[PDB]
Amino acid sequence: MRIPLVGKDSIESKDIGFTLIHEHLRVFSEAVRQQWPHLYNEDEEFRNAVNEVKRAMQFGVKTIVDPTVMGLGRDIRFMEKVVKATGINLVAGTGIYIYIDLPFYFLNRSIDEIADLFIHDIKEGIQGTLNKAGFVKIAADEPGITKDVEKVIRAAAIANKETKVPIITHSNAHNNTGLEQQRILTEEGVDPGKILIGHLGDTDNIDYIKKIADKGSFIGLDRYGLDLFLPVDKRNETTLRLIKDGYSDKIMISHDYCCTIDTGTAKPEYKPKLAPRWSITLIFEDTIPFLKRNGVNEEVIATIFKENPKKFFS
Amino acid sequence: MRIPLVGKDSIESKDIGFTLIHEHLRVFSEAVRQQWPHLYNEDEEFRNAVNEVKRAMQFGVKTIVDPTVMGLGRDIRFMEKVVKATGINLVAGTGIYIYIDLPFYFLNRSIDEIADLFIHDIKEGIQGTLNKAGFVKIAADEPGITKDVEKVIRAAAIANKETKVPIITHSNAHNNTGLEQQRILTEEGVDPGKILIGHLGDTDNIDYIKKIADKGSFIGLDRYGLDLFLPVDKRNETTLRLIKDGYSDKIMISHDYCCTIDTGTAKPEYKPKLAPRWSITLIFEDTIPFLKRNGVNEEVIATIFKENPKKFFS
Ligand SMILES: [Co+2]
Ligand SMILES: [Co+2]
Ligand SMILES: [Fe+2]
Ligand SMILES: [Fe+2]
Repeated sequence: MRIPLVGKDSIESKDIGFTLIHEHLRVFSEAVRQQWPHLYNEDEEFRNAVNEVKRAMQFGVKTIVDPTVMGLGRDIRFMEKVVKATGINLVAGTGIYIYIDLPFYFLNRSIDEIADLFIHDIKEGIQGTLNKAGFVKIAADEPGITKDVEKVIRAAAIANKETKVPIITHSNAHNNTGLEQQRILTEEGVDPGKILIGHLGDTDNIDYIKKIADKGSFIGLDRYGLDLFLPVDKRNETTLRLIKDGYSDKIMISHDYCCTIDTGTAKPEYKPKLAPRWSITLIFEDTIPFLKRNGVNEEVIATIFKENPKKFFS
Repeated sequence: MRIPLVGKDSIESKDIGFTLIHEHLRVFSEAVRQQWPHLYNEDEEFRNAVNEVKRAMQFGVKTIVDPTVMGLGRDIRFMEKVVKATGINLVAGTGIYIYIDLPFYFLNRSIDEIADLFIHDIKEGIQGTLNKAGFVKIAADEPGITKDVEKVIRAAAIANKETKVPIITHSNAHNNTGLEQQRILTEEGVDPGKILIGHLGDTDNIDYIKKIADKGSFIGLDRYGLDLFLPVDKRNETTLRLIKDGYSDKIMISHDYCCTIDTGTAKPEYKPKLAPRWSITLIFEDTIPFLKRNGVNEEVIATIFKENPKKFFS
């Protein structure tokens, strides 16, 4: 068809339905898990992922896009297990998630070689399977657009131009990285509308957010529940304001929820302080009803959660 | 019952025999291999490692110490297959190899949590097996002693003090990282004689090398064949000079040869320029004959390749 799914036949973008554009079934550091497997519990990770996905589906979520890629512990077989246990439509991606430097493997390797990896996942399959990547994921954060970060961005541009899969980004809302990602990508020939600039919901600086959307890309209001970056109420007020200003055409909403994540920052003790209501269904419980009670009609909701993901992937 | 061996009963340090203190059966980026297995060929890797190890054994090598750890693709089960096929004494280690930052797992984790990983590997076993780590490996390079690099150094100190295993380091011979490693370690109570400061052979700066050796630590003239760092002839001249000045009892010699390595810098085309004679037996073809033809008697050879590793591991 058009959009590849984990453990399923590919579907036309018109079949994507209600979508969570940015959620993680499981995140871990590849090298740590490989070296110290005693730190991880696959049974628990699987239960958590399945339980979260099931609840998401009980609210009418049809499709989840999971931008777990190199550096976040992408595991296609785990994803496949989750799909088999839930029946969710799952879009897996390819890409590289780094903030500073690429792994030593890439020393003296070209941007083209990097893009070749993305294209391989897109055209042939991920990690030895026939499950194909439906988008490319790239990142930048506090360190900004380092040289390796830039190489990855340009490789993503090459992959998009070859295969037409969209590009999802991770960015830091406070240091211009999102705008810079969009700039490099569009200069490399990437259609602005094939890019989702991520984590813009971490700021209430609406002029910045509008600037990215106005240049043609989707804007990721995609960390609902992560109060340590920005509280739910402030995200809500920002979201509502953008909608009132007519930006529904570019808005994408999600939680960036990790059903399991191995970082020290996570960990139960900090959750009450850092992300008390963080989960894969918070927007159904809080955000969406908030918007409706403030005059946002169902047609806008559908644009955000059905139409935008549809355009993104077509 | 003193030095743990992969796939073998432990041996008394005095039985270690002729030792290559720093060689790699295989090196790769964990994240890259997990994400793009199509880039690797385990058959080739296995055959290369076996062929190299048994040629080293024909030259009388009894023990190989392999400091492949997290970040370099440590794989205890691959190491076991190689031991089974060769009968070599192989010492595996634990540790973390980074130049800048730790994997995201370590965000908000203490130096003690890191040290616990090392101790686990030393006391319990590596990657779910009963093969135990016989030393700790740490690293620093161009970027210098970063905050995360220093945490790993301090974690290694804790591991050594708890378990008594020695510490092998990776350094950049031109920026003082080696001296710093020694400083921090010793300041944390590590016996300087339980430290090997690596890659000092990369420079002909005899004074720097001597200062480290004078402070009580072993010095790694350990990249023989890697011309891109320093040609064989200049290495030999430094080595001979050092021995001439009475540093035999601090010198350790190796190739840091990677029977297979995935980095772009490696790779066929660049070999004839970067490392034409690089292999696990270059010192038997070149270095050792050069030393012996220049006044180095068999006692000094035995000291570097048998006594020093013995002391290091006891
Ligand atoms: Co992100
Ligand atoms: Co090294
Ligand atoms: Fe994410
Ligand atoms: Fe090495």
